[PDB]
Amino acid sequence: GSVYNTKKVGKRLNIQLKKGTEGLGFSITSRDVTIGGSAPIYVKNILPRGAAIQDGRLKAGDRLIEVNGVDLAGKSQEEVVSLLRSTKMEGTVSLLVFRQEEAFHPREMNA
Repeated sequence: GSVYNTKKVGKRLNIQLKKGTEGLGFSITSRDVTIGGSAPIYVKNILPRGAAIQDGRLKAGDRLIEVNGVDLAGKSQEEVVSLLRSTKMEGTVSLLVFRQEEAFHPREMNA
């Protein structure tokens, strides 16, 4: 048998993080967000200490899609920022992110 994990294309990863001293240890950013929907949330920063960085699968620039199975990628940026800031306290937080390798490149010049 053989296994080939696709190191290319966008896939979703679910990372479970337990709150420690830094809590989660990450922050979220939003880009091009007028309201939300087509413009989502990406991880803004992975702090040197914290659950997020210890796991390593969650990195800065990965797109936050859902949490615990609850779809929120169609929610406004304000809603999702509130979700993360609210910070649930069960123990582990399972967040599902979208990791994507963009096969497009910036243009040399635009006339």
